Amino acid sequence: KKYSIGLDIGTNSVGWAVITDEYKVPSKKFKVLGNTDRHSIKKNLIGALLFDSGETAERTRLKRTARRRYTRRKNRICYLQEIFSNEMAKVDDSFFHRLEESFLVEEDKKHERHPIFGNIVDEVAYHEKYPTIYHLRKKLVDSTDKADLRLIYLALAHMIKFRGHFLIEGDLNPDNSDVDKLFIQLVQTYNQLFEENPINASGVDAKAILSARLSKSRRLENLIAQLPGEKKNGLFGNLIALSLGLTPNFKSNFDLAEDAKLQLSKDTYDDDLDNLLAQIGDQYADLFLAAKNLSDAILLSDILRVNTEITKAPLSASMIKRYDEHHQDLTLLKALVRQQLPEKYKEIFFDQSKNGYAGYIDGGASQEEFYKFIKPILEKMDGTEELLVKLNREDLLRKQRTFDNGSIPHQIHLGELHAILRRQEDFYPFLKDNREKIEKILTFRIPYYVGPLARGNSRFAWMTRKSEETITPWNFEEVVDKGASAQSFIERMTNFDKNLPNEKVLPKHSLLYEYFTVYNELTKVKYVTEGMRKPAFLSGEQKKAIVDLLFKTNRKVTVKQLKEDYFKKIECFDSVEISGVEDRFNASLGTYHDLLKIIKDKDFLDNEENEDILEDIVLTLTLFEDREMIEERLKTYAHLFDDKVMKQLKRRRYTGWGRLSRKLINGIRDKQSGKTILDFLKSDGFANRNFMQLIHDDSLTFKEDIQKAQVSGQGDSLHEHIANLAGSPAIKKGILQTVKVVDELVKVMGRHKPENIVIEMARQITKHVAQILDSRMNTKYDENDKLIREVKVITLKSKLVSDFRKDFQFYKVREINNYHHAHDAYLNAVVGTALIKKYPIMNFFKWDKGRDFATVRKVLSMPQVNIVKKTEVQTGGFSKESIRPKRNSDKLIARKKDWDPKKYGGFLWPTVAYSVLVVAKVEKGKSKKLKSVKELLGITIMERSSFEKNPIDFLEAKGYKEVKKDLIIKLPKYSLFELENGRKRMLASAKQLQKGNELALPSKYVNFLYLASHYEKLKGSPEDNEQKQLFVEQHKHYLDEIIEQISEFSKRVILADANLDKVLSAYNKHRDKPIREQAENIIHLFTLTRLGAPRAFKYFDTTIDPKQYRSTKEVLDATLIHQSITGLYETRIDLSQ
DNA sequence: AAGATGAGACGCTACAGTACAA
RNA sequence: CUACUCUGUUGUUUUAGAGCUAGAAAUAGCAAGUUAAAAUAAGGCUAGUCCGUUAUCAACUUGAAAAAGUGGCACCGAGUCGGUGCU
DNA sequence: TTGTACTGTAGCGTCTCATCTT
Repeated sequence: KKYSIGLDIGTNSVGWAVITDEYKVPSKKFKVLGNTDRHSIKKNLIGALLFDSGETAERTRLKRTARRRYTRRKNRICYLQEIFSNEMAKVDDSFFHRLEESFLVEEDKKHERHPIFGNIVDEVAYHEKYPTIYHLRKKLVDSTDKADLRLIYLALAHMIKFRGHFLIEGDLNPDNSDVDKLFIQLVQTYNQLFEENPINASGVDAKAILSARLSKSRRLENLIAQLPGEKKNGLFGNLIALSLGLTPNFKSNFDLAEDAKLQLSKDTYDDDLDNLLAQIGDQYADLFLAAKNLSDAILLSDILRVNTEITKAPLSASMIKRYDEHHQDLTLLKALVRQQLPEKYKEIFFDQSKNGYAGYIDGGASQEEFYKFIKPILEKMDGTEELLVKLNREDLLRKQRTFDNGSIPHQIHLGELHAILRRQEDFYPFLKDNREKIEKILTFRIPYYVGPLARGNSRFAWMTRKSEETITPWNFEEVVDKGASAQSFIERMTNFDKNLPNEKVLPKHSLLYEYFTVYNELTKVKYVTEGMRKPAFLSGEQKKAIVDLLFKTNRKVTVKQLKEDYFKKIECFDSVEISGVEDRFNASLGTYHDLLKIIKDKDFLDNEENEDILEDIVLTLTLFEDREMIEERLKTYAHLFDDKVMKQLKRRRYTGWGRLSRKLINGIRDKQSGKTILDFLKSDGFANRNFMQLIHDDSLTFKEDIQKAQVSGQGDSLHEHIANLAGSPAIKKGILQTVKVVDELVKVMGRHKPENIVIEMARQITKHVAQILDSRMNTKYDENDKLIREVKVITLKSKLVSDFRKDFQFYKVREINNYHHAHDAYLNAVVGTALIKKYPIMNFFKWDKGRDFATVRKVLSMPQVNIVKKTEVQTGGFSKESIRPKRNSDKLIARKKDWDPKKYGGFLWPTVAYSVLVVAKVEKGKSKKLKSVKELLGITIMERSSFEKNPIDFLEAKGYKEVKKDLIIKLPKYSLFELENGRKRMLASAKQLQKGNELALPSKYVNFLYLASHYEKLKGSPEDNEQKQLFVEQHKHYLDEIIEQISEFSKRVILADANLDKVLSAYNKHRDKPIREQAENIIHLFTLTRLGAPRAFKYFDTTIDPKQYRSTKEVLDATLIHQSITGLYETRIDLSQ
């Protein structure tokens, strides 16, 4: 007999169903492996796999880069100690040794407890002389006297370890670091983008306004007041507030559907900016970048407040002044609270839990929380005018290591490091010998294009070596082949075109790409001028003319400029209405105007044989963000132009990639027409042809050749094909599990294949699913070259299946039980066969109209549907990530080997990888005798490697003895057990279970509950609504029988009898409620019965506190069930042994 | 009438903590 | 529409920064507080300025591993699958 | 000594909704 398969693909589930030609589902007798007596069972061939959503690589990449950063910083410290080592050993033998073991408690610290000097007296003198590191730093910059080599090392190591940012490249100069120059660049960019309505911001004194020691909103209002034409809630006002560090809302400027709630200080700023630019386009990206640069300058001015130039170290002197302010205001607050409000003195300065100063220094209170707490207190006192104004300025009692330090460039630390290396240069000869070496330790940065410095073992690295020497910051210029590593970087980072997988995607700012966008916008353009009767798209001569006069002249072409500067100017048209476009084009020749601004030679850009050159420079500036490699790749065009245009062109950067490849836009050519895509866009293209049209064209040769290219190369083996596919990894998990359930269903059906497999995806991706099945499913060949397609593969829309449900009263209810995925799988199987047998269009359902509707109603009414919860070994972090203080608890996990956690504190809440059933012996508590024992042991992700190497030694280290090795069973999460009377429990961890059963509530109750749920919103005809509503009111005895279904089901498999007493009482108190209201409270009620974790739910008077099943002992003698991915094949292990 | 801030509660759900029971 | 490369700032934990006056302590009065080190998944061997939280994983048999195999069909019922005939 | 019911605690941070200011 022949059979067909239907599927329901989801982000958390795969529905699957087997159908006969007669539209019945088969039910078959299955063999059981394992030691139980129940050798054979009956199952229906319909069910659904359930699993957790697939996680992204994002978190893993963050932790990976953090690990790399930590390793590299520790290596920098190692390099500095290696330089200092010999002379340090001449000065102090155990200095670095005392430094590395500073963490350990004194009882197992081998050296003296005092890190720097080793004696208490010199430590007291040091801490009194320099209460902060910045006092030492300013001394070491501004003193010519000889200093101790230890303090030299502390200053240099503090600079190198915390070295500041590299966003400014080259030397620190006012063109890229002062507030006035980047304010001028911001307003020049703003006037360049908004050519109409510019701002005459050149009259403003930006340094006096933005660098003023004034409250930040009041500073914003000061800058707005100097600019009469624009306001605070204008766009420019919002970028100024954003650059100051407020949280403006660009929704007011771009009329977006959602808040553009940007703020630079938040860690997730960048993502919010990409979501904003995904809406408003990429024209504005560099504008927000300029605002970010201005913010870096502003906040740097708020740190480096010592502009008096008497010192050589501005940062050190600024932090010393900040400490002095903190000390003075600390004394003044102590005095003022002591004399005016004595009742709160101990609350502020001693109670470190309660958000005061003691909470702000000794506790966990942030600066924002401290200002939240202390500001109302300051308003209640005398003399606090000086202090509250500093709080308004955010300048009161400031710490030195704060969030604002992220704007400090590495050139500032480099300058202070250079000052100390110069001041003590003659006193210590090895600083004179190793000045450039230490400076290179600070200044060296691994480029983007080099990647990790692996020796071939890493998955992520690509660089190529000129020598097998170990890489250091000093030999990097000669060990890594920078050219070859750069070439490998280009090879790896180039995305392939989804439409043409052999070809690389063009850069986003490619000139060819910009022409494609402009001509695509303009073939869609159509217009009526006053001299003609009916609209037409612009001709190719017209298209060329508008591009030449307008798009090659202005960065933002708009319909007004069309009408005045082309149609009246050239075509002599009195008036034109251009129906086919927006008021202003989003597409632009932006990069052309950029390069025209840089190199100032329009004829060089119009000269067509230069096109390879400009595409190469645009590709270079898009790929690389390191100035040296940009110089290297631009060497080949130093002869085309030279001096200022080169020096300025080297500074330009671009971001992102286009949608399409060169071979697609202006490569492939129609055999009939002799035109490319770009030719059809640029010419008339018959009457009209958009890019999308050109692609989805039946006449054009493109549609067949692009498919013939798309099936090639991308048709890899299964897993690597899934990795290449487009989508978030949850749907990738779904598709791969889909392929596996198809493989096991064709495994189970006598190795006979189906004839139809039907897909629904809850999109382009579904065609690749069909291709995956097409290439997996057919491998035979006949004599000639043609392929054979022996199974039909069909795609169904969800909307039509939903209409099938609602028309014939096959109403889905998604939350009574998990059978629905299998039920839509059966439904699109039915329609997928029906469609292809009717038409080798839904109206012929309104096929045997008597028998087949009864058959599908019977199939939906069936209570045995194969739910399979995918058992998964858990992966992720070892525990919750916070580090907790010392305690007398055995539960804490140590952070290193030697660090006994009761001394040092550690992590908590570890995550179990899988549980293991162990049969062994254990010492009886009141004796030493070995009692035989059987139990579940939890294996956390940390211990997984040690157990999975050698189980026996791990179990004996856990304390077990005489372990029966063959009896140990790997039990992942959601391992399934069957308890008494058909009760089922799933293993969530070694200490907790979850309920497994589902209430297969009969279809009459499902239809009743659906119609009662939507009782006022059925949306049918009034006859249809009346007929539906009269069903509920004549079966209203159901809202007792539904309660006495859940009562019986709970009394059988949900042992929470105290809760059942509560709700049945709560039901009886509230039986009087209206029909829909009680019906949705029963919809809420099935949470007690539902598969998964026990979870709270709401009823009329009370929320029912769920009974957690917090003990796993009752499964240790049950029938453990191993289930195949379809759940059809099983292995049942009776643990009563 | 629109944006900022402030925080009740939605509670994911498994695993400390404690008292408690044989 | 995934994926990847670089870097910075915080936060957390333990120690160092001698607390001082009373009192047998318990506990009160007074002062003091801004920083530094080290760690930031335990760790691993290929000893790399690398890797370690993504994807993948029912069981059994054979294999170090990638991986191959392992489970009769109708009929009739449907409280999570059961019953009957053939084999 | 030894297996139980109850809080609240994380990685929190939205889902929710109310008032003050412009």
